[PDB]
Amino acid sequence: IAKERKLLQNKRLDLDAAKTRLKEFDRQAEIT
Amino acid sequence: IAKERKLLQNKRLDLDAAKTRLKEFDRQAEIT
Repeated sequence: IAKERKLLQNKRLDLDAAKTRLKEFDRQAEIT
Repeated sequence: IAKERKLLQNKRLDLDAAKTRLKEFDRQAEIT
């Protein structure tokens, strides 16, 4: 549980930095 | 053309590293 939430807190900022820079959050959030 | 293929060669490895790590390739590939 700690590993999956630790990787969720890693991949949430990756999703946010991906979706902000216009011109794996989902699976990690699912297991968490 | 060089900018779009340079960003395609950046985002293809991002798609591959996203899809390999189980448990924006498309738009960049489209413009390229």
